[PDB]
Amino acid sequence: SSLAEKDIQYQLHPYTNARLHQELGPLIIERGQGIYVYDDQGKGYIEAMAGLWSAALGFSNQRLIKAAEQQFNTLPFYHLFDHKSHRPSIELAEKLIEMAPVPMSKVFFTNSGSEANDTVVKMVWYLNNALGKPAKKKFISRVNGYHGVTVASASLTGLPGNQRGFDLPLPGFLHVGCPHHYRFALAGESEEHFADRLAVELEQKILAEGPETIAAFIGEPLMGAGGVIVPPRTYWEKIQKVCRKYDILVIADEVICGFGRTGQMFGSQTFGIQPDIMVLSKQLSSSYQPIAAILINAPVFEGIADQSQALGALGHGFTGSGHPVATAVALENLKIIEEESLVEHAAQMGQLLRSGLQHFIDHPLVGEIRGCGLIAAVELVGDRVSKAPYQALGTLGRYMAGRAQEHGMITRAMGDAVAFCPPLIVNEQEVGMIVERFARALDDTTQWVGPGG
Amino acid sequence: SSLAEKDIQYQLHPYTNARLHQELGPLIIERGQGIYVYDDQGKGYIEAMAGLWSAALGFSNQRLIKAAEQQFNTLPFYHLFDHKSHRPSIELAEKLIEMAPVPMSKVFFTNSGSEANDTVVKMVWYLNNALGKPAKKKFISRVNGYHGVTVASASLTGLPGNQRGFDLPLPGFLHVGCPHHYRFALAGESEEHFADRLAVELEQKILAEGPETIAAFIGEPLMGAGGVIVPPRTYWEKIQKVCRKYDILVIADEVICGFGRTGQMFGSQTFGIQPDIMVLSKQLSSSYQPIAAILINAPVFEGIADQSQALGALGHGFTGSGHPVATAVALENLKIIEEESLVEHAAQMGQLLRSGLQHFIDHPLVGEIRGCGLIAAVELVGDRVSKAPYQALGTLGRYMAGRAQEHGMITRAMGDAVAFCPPLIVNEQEVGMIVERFARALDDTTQWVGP
Ligand SMILES: *Cc1c(COP(=O)(O)O)cnc(C)c1O
Ligand SMILES: *Cc1c(COP(=O)(O)O)cnc(C)c1O
Repeated sequence: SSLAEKDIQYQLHPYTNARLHQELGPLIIERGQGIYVYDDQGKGYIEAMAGLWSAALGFSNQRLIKAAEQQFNTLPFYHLFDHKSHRPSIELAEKLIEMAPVPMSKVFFTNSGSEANDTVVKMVWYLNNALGKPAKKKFISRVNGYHGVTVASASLTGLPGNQRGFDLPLPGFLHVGCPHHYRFALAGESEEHFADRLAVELEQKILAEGPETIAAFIGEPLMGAGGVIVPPRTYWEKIQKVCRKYDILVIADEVICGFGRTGQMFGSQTFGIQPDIMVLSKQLSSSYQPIAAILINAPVFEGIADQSQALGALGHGFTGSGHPVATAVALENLKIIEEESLVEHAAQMGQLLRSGLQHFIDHPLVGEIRGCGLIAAVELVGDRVSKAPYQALGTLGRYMAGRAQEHGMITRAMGDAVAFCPPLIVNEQEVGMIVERFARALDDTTQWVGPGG
Repeated sequence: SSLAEKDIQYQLHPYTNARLHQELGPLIIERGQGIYVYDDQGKGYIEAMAGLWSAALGFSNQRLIKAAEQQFNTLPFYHLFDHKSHRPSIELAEKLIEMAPVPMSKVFFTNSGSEANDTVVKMVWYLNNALGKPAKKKFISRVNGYHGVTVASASLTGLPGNQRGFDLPLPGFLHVGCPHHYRFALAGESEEHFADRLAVELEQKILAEGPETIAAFIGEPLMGAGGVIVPPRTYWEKIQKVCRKYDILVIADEVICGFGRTGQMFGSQTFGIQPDIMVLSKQLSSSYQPIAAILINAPVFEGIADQSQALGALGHGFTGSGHPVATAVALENLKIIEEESLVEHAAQMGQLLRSGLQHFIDHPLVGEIRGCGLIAAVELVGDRVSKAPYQALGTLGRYMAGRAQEHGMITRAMGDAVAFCPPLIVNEQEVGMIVERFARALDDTTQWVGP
């Protein structure tokens, strides 16, 4: 049996057509260094997605590898249950709280973003029970938001591909509009007026459901998996005013935006969000270890703490919560981002990326170029006036991602948008190569379509 | 300022009274080796729980540490999304399928047991939708079952401490009886007759709810966190007959029983279970890495595969699913358990543990001694005839666990029971020291409850 045949025989792949997988088999990645990964045929690819929006320090950071080794040789596993603790969880929790963009009280650790959002749902239910508000339990999120894949976090998620066939969302998980001007604004509507309508939609939803029943609003500062969607100017200001009016918690899902992706340390800084709760993962450890973190502010902690006393202990925890190797690696990761000034470097590299893409702004298949900091997307269309796809929605995106791979670059299609989320350590020449490989994929796609006109 | 002050300032602890934590602060564990961990004062403890039922190879296995290093220096992160793959996920998946106690088709990887059970819930809903059985969605689990802490997996969990204040269980998550003879059998009732009644209870629950609405039955072969509860003889045989009668999937939650804990490689082998789906974690990697695995049989895979084609792709996955470092470490872990014959060693050490504990069978505070393989529990009671607690359920267990810690042993209280789940590598004299530290804690507890 080849390694590819064993993969087909034995693995059910996430986010894969399992039948198509049996026909095509895997693309096997063997090794990585810097921004590059290599398949088992020796072909090199720029990982323009940093794997899953996540590998901040690239694929061969020796400081993270040595930090793991040092913690393995000290204490390779322990837990935080029943007052037990360990230095790496303590020092990471200190660093996260002290770097938070708003006053935060406590950190709770999980393995995944999905577990973290699932945990926030439980914590908000627990909190509102503690405060004697037992009706105050519904969550509001957005169409095309991504918050993970547990039964509860896939209910916060607003992407239909995460819900169809899974009987989701659960009751009590509500969705308001995707704040994407290009796709959902009225013809000739300003960003500010689009923001007004989205804030009216949220308030009308709160009033229709009964304000006393709405616990929390959750949003990525800018939406990652849903299309690299930058919210319209004044959106977050106007949404937060509605939330504060009805005593609704604001949860910033920073799993992608966290640690320098958007031009500042946090998306909450870039977009002027004052969240009660923040969720962090992915770049937290450059994904070298599975870890996520929840930051809760004083009011959330105090109500949870009170009830944990009344009921004996907080009845919640994962075996891996605060895992000493995962926390040790994340701690070293955050030190490197600070010591190497990678927030500012990412901002400078993002200006080069966006300038490079904008040479194609009048291309007949380029509908929108969006992003900020070191996250971007190009949304392709078959027709710029109607914004209609070429053939089925997703055709151009899939074709572009296929061509990008052939030209030695891994991007991700989100319908007809192709994403860019390179490692923060990407250098100026490397940004040049990412845009060159985009241009080659676009040329191939243009020849395949034949736009004429 | 001190590390303890920083912990109090910055960390919300799982499974902790947060207010008592602000007063007492943490017990900081600095380092581990073999079956031992050490606090920041240099005091050594036998980790009689292997951390969280999990550290099979103990706290200083150099082969796991080198396996991590080697994978880190090759490919420290990649994913399995959109047909991407990597060698350690492939070779671990191969090994898990080829070692499975019943024919299995595919492995799906997660970080946690909770994520894995949450994923099984979604897979069963997805499957029954694919098969055109949209009503076939309810799960049956058991009182005192532990299946993790997500909104959905805490609904499978049957421990009130996991549900009170969290508005759980969700609708469609049903519970039948805890198969604990000592607590739930009628006067003079045999194990076999207790099993008969539990099988009737399950069938009656299925008929009351409508069989066409029941998707799955999930059980730990023996219940870990809920009390180290060994099911009565013939339970699993009779429960499976009921499940097969109504076309209900049998899910074996092997997160604690997996990889030699119960005297054989799997709890499904020890208890004669033929599951459709198995869930594995904890000893999978000796918890050196967060990883869990779901094994699905051919019919579950075929229905999910068909739906994943109809819907374009399987719309499910964690960033960490099959993480190359976590999979490389788990693969090496399973090789060590096989190469070092730790299943047979654990069985031999478990006989010593259980015989050592059995000397306390006539102690006036010992209500029951239970276990199987290298997992055991001693349940304390304030009165052996009535089986009543002292003051309130949990009072004895809390005090016992605290005294065990003072005598250099970390155990875990499950109400008034203290658990034993030592690393598989524990030696004979180390089992003797576990029983001695238990005995010292029991003496302390006896004097504390007093005359
Ligand atoms: C990736 C992601 C998650 C889920 O994290 P996992 O570790 O994959 O479960 C949640 N929210 C956002 C915004 C994400 O991008
Ligand atoms: C520990 C455990 C789980 C949950 O695993 P986590 O990794 O802690 O989420 C599930 N089932 C059983 C039987 C367990 O013992």
